[PDB]
Formats: sequence, structure tokens, C-alpha cells
Amino acid sequence: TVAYIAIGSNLASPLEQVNAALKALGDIPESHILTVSSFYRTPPLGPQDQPDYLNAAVALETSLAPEELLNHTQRIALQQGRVRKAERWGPRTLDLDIMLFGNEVINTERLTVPHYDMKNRGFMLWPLFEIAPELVFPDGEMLRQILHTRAFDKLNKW
Ligand SMILES: [Cl-]
Repeated sequence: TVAYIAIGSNLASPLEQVNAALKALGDIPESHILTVSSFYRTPPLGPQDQPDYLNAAVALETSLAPEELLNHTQRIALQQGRVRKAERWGPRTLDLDIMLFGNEVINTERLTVPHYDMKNRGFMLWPLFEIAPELVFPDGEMLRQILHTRAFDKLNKW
């Protein structure tokens, strides 16, 4: 099954943080990276001197069940994030989210797929469109149309 995963980081030097997450994704059991988007840049909100977020989308082929894949993405987030050194929240973070899982709709306390807010996040949609321009959501919406009809912040490549 093809799952689409969002990666985001504003940790340390984000380029290598994201490369580490990618390596970890490829090391998930029964799973293989099919393609990775370009790396995109999201500025922080407000005047503060805060680091930019690096965003990417990954197509991962997997024979894992959705909640099994979630165990792994949560594990990698913990292991690679500075959760132990810093705090769960941030403000500096490594985010790994399952955006889509095949054509499945999952509504559980642990897992909601499609990701609940992805259709409002240009930093998820633009990278996803780069790697899956013909994508159609489970509810029938075409990714290509959402990008024509919703307002998103300008998103430059990293
Ligand atoms: Cl949907």
C-alpha cells in the first residue's frame, strides 16, 4: 500500500535532520521509499529570530497496517527529535505525519487519516502534489483542484 508521509523540521540544521528521518523511514520493516519531494521552506510566524521549517513529502510503499506504520513514525519522531533533551511541544520540532494511507479513511482516537488539517496546509499539499499530481483523496476531491481553490502561504523551495 502507498502511504504518504509529511516530514517537517526546524531543528538544528534542518537539512540533515530531515535526511536522518528519511533514512529512518526507509529502515521501517516491510516498507520502502518510492519517492521524496523537493525540500520546502516555511518561515516562522512573527518577527522573532526563529528557524525556518523544512518540509517534505514521502511516498512509502508498505505492507504494514496503518497503526503499525504509526508506531514506527512515532518512534522515529521520538528517537530523532530532541524530546528527551528538550520538551515534547517545542518550539523546535521534528514532525512525521501519516497524511494518507492507500484510499483508506481511518477515524480512531489514535489515528485519523487523511490527516485532519492537511487540506489547509500548503506545506503538506505542495510537496504532495510534486510527487503525486494525479492524487485523489478518499472523499473524491482532486489534489489538483484543492490547490486551485484554497488560499495558502507562498511556499518556496529550501
Ligand atoms: Cl478525504
